[PDB]
Amino acid sequence: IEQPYRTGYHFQPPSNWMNDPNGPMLYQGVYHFFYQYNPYAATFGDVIIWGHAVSYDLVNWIHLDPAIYPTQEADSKSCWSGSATILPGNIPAMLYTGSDSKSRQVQDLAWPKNLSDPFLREWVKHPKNPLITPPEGVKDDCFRDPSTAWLGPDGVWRIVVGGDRDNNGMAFLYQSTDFVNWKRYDQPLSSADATGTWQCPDFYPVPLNSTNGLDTSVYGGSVRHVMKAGFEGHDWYTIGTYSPDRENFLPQNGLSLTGSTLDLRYDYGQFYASKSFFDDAKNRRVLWAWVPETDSQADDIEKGWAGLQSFPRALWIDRNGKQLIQWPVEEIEELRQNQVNLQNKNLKPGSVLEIHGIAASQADVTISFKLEGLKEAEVLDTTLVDPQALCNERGASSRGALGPFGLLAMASKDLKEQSAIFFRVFQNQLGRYSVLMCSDLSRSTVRSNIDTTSYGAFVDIDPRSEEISLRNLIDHSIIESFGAGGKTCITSRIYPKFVNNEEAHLFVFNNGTQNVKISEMSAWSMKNAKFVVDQS
Ligand SMILES: *[C@@H]1O[C@H](CO)[C@@H](O[C@@H]2O[C@H](CO)[C@@H](O[C@@H]3O[C@H](CO)[C@@H](O)[C@H](O[C@@H]4O[C@H](CO)[C@@H](O)[C@H](O)[C@@H]4O)[C@@H]3O)[C@H](O)[C@H]2NC(C)=O)[C@H](O)[C@H]1NC(C)=O
Ligand SMILES: OC[C@H]1O[C@@](CO)(OC[C@@]2(O[C@H]3O[C@H](CO)[C@@H](O)[C@H](O)[C@H]3O)O[C@H](CO)[C@@H](O)[C@@H]2O)[C@@H](O)[C@@H]1O
Ligand SMILES: *[C@@H]1O[C@H](CO)[C@@H](O[C@H]2O[C@H](CO)[C@@H](O)[C@H](O)[C@H]2NC(C)=O)[C@H](O)[C@H]1NC(C)=O
Repeated sequence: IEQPYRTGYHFQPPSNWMNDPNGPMLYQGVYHFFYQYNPYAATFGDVIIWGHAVSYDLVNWIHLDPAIYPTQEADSKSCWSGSATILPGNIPAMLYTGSDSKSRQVQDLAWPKNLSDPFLREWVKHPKNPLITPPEGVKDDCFRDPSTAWLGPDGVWRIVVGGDRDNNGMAFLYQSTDFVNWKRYDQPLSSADATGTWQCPDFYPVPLNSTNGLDTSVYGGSVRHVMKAGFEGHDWYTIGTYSPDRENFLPQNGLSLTGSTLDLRYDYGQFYASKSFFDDAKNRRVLWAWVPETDSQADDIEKGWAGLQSFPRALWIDRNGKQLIQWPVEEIEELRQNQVNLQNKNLKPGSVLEIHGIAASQADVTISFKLEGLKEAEVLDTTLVDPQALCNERGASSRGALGPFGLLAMASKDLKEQSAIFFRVFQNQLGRYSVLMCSDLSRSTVRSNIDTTSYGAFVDIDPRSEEISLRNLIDHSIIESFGAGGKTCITSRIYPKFVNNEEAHLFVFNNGTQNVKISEMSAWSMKNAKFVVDQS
């Protein structure tokens, strides 16, 4: 079993290092994907260029040669993350952070040189680069990742650039009318104290009471804005109201981002540098995210590659407008082969049921539980509790009233190694229920020097009138868990040892003391994605 950790349907370069997804966009019918890439190793390098790939369905990709790589003094040292904006006149403009001769972080411009090439292979840079340089009180290593631009109703472009002032992270706002001459706006679009540099900021609108996407330049009352930023190792976000005129963003929760258990995240596991883009062809917003390796660097060099991209997911605001919902883009269903189905099956306490006839290491699993005896739910007020802490304290082996009940993905025939994605149900002294979702990567592998931290998050649903549901995209070294239709997502990287010889298995289990009935569960074996390489 050669290369037992490569994904079968997730995006990743033929080899080497890949990180931050770059300038995602849908242009002239072709889905363009770009990514931070090191052409020389399975490790970050001094020379990072923009990898390129195209697709007609976000599932099968054609690898192309790099698009943006050092060719100016404005980016002589490296080409880092950025975003693609399609200006009126239908011309994709790429704004990105370059590392110039004097190792400063500057904002550069670039656009397709051959606009009649469906794959937009060759890219040309503006002579005036860098179009923006670190403002007054900003360090030269704390100003990067320009976002996709949005055109104000006053016909003026706007973009946010990550950074910070006195370690206080922020989204610096800039304006322009020609997309070349940018003027910095006195205050940032959003801030947070002592969070360190803000990375890959993303700012976009979301239609209320709708599951569709909106182009970046939509404003209204039936629209809310999302200020996303990456800091302290995760991607945080906050839904609020944006006034392009007054030029201020007011978070709904009335709270500035913290990076505390009070703020929201897209995913709660391995998920970084996330960036969305609008798919006008299907009127939806697609979210791309880098999923870092969790094994050793030695391991990376060994297997010859590092970095994966979460499967593209659709994004929209929840019906209650308090949080965002994500779901794998529908095209993924095209990879489904045969199906195994379970219905009205009861998981008695201490059980472990094996799903048969599935490509256990490359599958799409959906399960929905019907709870029995909520009354017996353990009493725990989760007001200030940290779910990741809790999932790490109580793994799959920690039996409870209701829970742990869920799945055992990428597991050994003998369960020596297993990744448990499960739920727990609690109740406070007031009889109110809380649902916890876990990814117990603790026993995921017996190998050493592998990060086996477990991830966790509470799921916002009333188990007293909703079946707790879970969907897992299992693809060798990555498992993406979607709890309750997209309200709680957890991406995990697992490197079990058995994969090197024996095959993987899939189990449903209940290690609680209460019964849980599988109202229904459906699993499909996922066929490989097509990745043709057109380079040289
Ligand atoms: C869209 O993008 C570009 C236009 O803006 C264009 O890219 C160029 O394509 C040409 C042809 O493929 C490249 O020319 C090369 O020239 C070297 C010179 O040594 C050769 O390796 C080879 O040309 C050969 O050499 C002789 C003279 O050309 C001749 O004896 C041979 O028969 C042969 O022509 C290459 O073709 C050029 O470097 C490219 N520049 C870049 C990097 O942009 C795209 O083709 C164009 N594609 C479309 C229409 O979408
Ligand atoms: O690839 C560039 C892209 O990645 C981001 C994070 O999403 O950070 C870039 C950054 O850190 C990287 O490089 C260091 C080694 O210099 C490595 O340890 C780290 O894990 C990497 O993420 O690179 C510059 C320095 O060159 C730092 O300011 C930054 O932390 C993102 O900001 C950027 O667009
Ligand atoms: C279900 O819960 C039991 C209770 O502990 C688990 O039992 C295991 O506990 C340890 C694993 O963390 C090991 O000592 C053994 O695997 C086993 N030992 C005990 C206490 O009986 C059990 O593994 C759990 N089921 C699974 C595999 O998730």
